[PDB]
Amino acid sequence: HMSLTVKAYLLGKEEAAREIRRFSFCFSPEPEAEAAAGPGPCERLLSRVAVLFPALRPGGFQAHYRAERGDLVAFSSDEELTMAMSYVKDDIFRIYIKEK
Repeated sequence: HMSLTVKAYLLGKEEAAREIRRFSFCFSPEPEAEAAAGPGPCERLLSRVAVLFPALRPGGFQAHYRAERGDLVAFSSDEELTMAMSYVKDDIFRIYIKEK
């Protein structure tokens, strides 16, 4: 039932913030149980970022998240999401959006 706002940062050519948008997410593991054919959180988030950041391709982009070291790690799997949230202690998940 809990909620979690995910902040996305658009990066152009000079890695400069192009557009900023956020969306309310559910603390749940996945939206569906039958429809879900493997993924869940990743496919869900990547879905919003697309409709939220129409400036680039719909599915032609990779979301990079900062790690314990700070470096960027292009994630694209639910297993990677569950870990990304492990870093942030608050209810805000920040990520770096980049169009392929």
